[PDB]
Amino acid sequence: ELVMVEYRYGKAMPLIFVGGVPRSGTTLMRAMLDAHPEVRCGEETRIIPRVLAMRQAWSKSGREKLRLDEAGVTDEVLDAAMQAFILEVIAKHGEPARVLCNKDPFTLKSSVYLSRLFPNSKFLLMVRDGRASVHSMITRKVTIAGFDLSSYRDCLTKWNKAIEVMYAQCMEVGKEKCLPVYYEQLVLHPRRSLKLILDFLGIAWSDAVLHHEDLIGKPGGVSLSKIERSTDQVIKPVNLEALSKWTGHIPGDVVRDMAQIAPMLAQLGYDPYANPPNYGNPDPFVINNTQRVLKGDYKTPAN
Amino acid sequence: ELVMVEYRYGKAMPLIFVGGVPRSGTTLMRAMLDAHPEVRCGEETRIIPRVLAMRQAWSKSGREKLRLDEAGVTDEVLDAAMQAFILEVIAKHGEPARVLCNKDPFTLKSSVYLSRLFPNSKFLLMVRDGRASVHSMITRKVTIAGFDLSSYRDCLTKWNKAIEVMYAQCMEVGKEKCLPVYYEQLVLHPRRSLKLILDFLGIAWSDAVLHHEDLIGKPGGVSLSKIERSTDQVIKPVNLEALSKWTGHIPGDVVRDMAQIAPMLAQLGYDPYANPPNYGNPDPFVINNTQRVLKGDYKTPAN
Ligand SMILES: Nc1ncnc2c1ncn2[C@@H]1O[C@H](COP(=O)(O)O)[C@@H](OP(=O)(O)O)[C@H]1O
Ligand SMILES: Nc1ncnc2c1ncn2[C@@H]1O[C@H](COP(=O)(O)O)[C@@H](OP(=O)(O)O)[C@H]1O
Ligand SMILES: [Mn+2]
Ligand SMILES: [Mn+2]
Ligand SMILES: [Mn+2]
Ligand SMILES: [Mn+2]
Ligand SMILES: [Mn+2]
Ligand SMILES: [Mn+2]
Repeated sequence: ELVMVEYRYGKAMPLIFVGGVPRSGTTLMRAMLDAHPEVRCGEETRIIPRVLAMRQAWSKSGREKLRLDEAGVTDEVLDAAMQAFILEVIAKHGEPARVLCNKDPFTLKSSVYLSRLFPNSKFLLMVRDGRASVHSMITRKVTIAGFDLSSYRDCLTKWNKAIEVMYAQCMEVGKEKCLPVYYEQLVLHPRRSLKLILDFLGIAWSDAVLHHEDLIGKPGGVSLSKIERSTDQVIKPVNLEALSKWTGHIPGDVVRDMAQIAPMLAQLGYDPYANPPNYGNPDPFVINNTQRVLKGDYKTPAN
Repeated sequence: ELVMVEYRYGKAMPLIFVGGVPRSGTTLMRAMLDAHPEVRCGEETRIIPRVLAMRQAWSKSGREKLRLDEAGVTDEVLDAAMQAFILEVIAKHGEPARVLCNKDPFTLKSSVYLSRLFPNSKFLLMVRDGRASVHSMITRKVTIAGFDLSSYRDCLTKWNKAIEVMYAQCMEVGKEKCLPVYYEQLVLHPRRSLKLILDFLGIAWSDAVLHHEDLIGKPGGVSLSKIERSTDQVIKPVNLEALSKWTGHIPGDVVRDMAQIAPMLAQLGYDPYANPPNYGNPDPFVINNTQRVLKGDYKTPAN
């Protein structure tokens, strides 16, 4: 059980994995967890999904898997090495905390596997209206492998397949180990959302999760990468600006076919025929954050 | 310090890394070490060089290294994760032993890095006449990334660059941590060679290293992959059949330019103008092995 200064980490520890399709509020979610005094998530590691994908490709190739098994590099060996690699990155790339956490969006395509490597780990799958996520990719020019930012239809098709896989993984892991978290409900009702989430995680309530913007860059708080694309959004308090700014910007033929391009919308409970849906009524807390954000209380940082 | 059954392993343990350009006697070398009662090398892991190459490419890209540093995934973090990953594979893919060892040929392109990750590790760089190694690749159709098996000139050019890099790494690591082992001298004088090698390693002499063919497939002995391309050679005792069977098979224009294609030949002490060199006089031990091999005492295994 390797140490950090005095916190011990190991494959049996309670870990939190946060993920989902990029542009779904995954940075906001992990920032609110980072605010909790018992948790550290930190920035996207980038390398954890890369080594997962490679290791999965080794076993999917019949030829490579035979060579590896003949060499004694069995699944048992691959699994022990993946555990060791992932724990070191999670443990070392940020401050120590009692509960460690990782947010790399596409790790949730592998939640079944991760839940076997880490038997007391839990998963938060961020779910956001595919139309809002795709509009974010395209307008912010966020580069994602496989997503052609010149085509709403292609991005929505890829969004649909991505969340289809991650949602199935979530369902296979089961209600005790993976919780779908709806972005729109997180923004409309942050206190109610975090209360359910922390209860699902087995972690005591702390108000700090509702104050993540007080804790940017502070010891025990929210560490941000200046390069990550959500940084200038997450430094503000929870607000409504991004709930449905996609309405009106989707080509008419894609609106027409929305239910066929993205059947996962209705699977997940979204109204694929509304432009936009009424997602709910915001807490006064969030209404007040929103008007302050829109009127200019929060300045763009110089960096 | 993770355990195995009772042997403890960790980043400070004495490890042996064996490598060199493929087709240079690296399997024979590691088989003779596997014969020693204190050492286990085992089969090529395949994945250790793959993850090294990826991790090196992360830091060589200015853009990726900035993103990683901004995420807290520094060299210190990358290095701890590489140590953890590599130790698990080395430790788990074969039987436990007091001294662990790994043979993946191209790991010796990274011996400086490996010697920093593993401060009591040592390196055996196998050196074989580039003409014999390239002739082996081509005639046995051994697939190596970058080596065009239709061109002796291209393979010799790639051989030359490969051994140039590994030899420089060996020299930078220094005489106390890396030993060039000449294939031809290993075959001509196996006892004298292994006595020097084991002294360089700080390991007591054991006759077992001269009996590796008695120990194929046995507990505490030499484990082989049925798929690896040297398996049907290494099951025989040390012999002379492969010393210079390349003579006469190299195109005349390549013989003409040998010193310019492969200046590393003369750097390493080989005669690039002789077809072939007289590499030395064999021990009677090896002369007797050779005639038994050539007359058919050792049958091709049914598998
Ligand atoms: N404080 C905050 N309140 C509400 N949404 C926020 C937020 N900080 C970030 N988000 C939203 O999180 C989305 C990014 O999710 P991710 O981190 O998974 O890429 C961005 O949506 P938009 O690009 O549409 O504005 C951003 O607006
Ligand atoms: N018992 C043995 N005696 C001598 N050479 C041996 C040997 N077992 C294997 N080798 C040689 O080791 C070379 C392979 O090196 P590597 O394991 O690094 O790919 C092969 O050369 P050839 O293909 O020319 O016959 C093989 O002959
Ligand atoms: Mn915290
Ligand atoms: Mn506050
Ligand atoms: Mn940072
Ligand atoms: Mn042994
Ligand atoms: Mn014997
Ligand atoms: Mn085997």
